[PDB]
Amino acid sequence: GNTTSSVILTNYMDTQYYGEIGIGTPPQTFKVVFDTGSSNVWVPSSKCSRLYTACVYHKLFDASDSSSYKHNGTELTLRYSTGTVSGFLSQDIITVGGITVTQMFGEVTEMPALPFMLAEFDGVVGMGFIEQAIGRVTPIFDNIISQGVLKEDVFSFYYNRDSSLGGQIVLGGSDPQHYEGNFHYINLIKTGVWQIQMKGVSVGSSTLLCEDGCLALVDTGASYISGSTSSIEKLMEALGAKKRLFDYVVKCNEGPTLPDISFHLGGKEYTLTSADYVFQESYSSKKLCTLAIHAMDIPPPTGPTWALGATFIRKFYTEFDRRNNRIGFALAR
Ligand SMILES: O=C(C1=C(c2ccc(CCCOc3c(F)ccc(F)c3Cl)cc2)C[C@H]2CNC[C@@H]1N2)N(Cc1cccc(Cl)c1Cl)C1CC1
Ligand SMILES: *[C@@H]1O[C@H](CO)[C@@H](O)[C@H](O)[C@H]1NC(C)=O
Repeated sequence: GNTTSSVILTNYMDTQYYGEIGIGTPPQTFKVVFDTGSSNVWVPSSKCSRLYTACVYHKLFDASDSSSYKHNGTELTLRYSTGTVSGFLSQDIITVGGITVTQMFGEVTEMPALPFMLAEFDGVVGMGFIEQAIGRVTPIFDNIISQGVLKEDVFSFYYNRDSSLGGQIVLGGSDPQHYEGNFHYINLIKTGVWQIQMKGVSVGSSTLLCEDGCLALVDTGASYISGSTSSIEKLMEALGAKKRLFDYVVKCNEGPTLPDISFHLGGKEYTLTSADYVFQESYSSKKLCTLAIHAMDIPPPTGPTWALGATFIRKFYTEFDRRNNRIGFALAR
């Protein structure tokens, strides 16, 4: 086809990048994260109890207000770290940029207060494959591909630093105004997951990690770069960082002196300087500065794996190519 559709993202604090979609007739709008690490569309249901903090603070989809809704009712569940997210399947018309698609999505009726009540967005549009869809529900980008409207069966992410355009997703191509040079591509290890081979992770110009190869999930829905607890332990030792309960930290004054961390993907070292991975909220020796790298043990079959989230994407404009089952990175502007 002939279309590319872009959707403007708002950057909240360098951790949440979301844009709007519309569901139903007339459209009920929702701020959503576009998440290559997941495969389902989810918004909160109007059937969600107001005793869920995550529901009270978010917009709720109301099927009783949409003329185009088609009931399903199939229960679906995501076993999230802090508790179950669950709800039920519904079908409605969803608009993303200029694209309109009839889509099955989960209406969430219960989920943990944490981290969901902290989300500035209402929902999540999974950009991953049917292979990983809960209930094997056809994902949105599959439905869009089927419509034959896109210039190319790709979508791209631009995540800005904070903070001004917060970010941009492009459906059907990329946006040259937001990268420089050309893409370099890496083949997916397999179709079904936006996961590539990584050959190594270096601190400074020496390769401390992943020396015998490892996996890299490219996960637009993740705020941070993540590695297994054991990998991150070693990285943070190499960096001199201290473990807090939920993050790692350095004295703010040594932030700018932290080494380059390099990820070796395809034929390129993708290098983050300390400016890329330290939340430099002060330069004081009296304060602790958080690192935009965290431990996360992603269970099989996806994990164990590294995850390259917003931290990585802010630096490298990313194209996810369904036609060619590959991910392309270019230096973000
Ligand atoms: O933690 C996730 C992740 C995933 C995730 C995807 C869907 C869900 C269920 C739907 C939740 O819908 C939300 C919501 F995300 C936030 C508020 C809501 F009201 C609703 Cl209904 C939960 C987790 C999947 C997986 C790969 N990408 C990443 C991460 N791990 N997410 C939640 C999240 C990420 C970062 C900050 C915050 Cl505050 C949140 Cl809640 C989803 C935004 C991407
Ligand atoms: C809901 O849609 C799914 C297709 O993914 C189908 O399996 C199911 O039968 C439908 N549910 C009902 C009860 O209508």
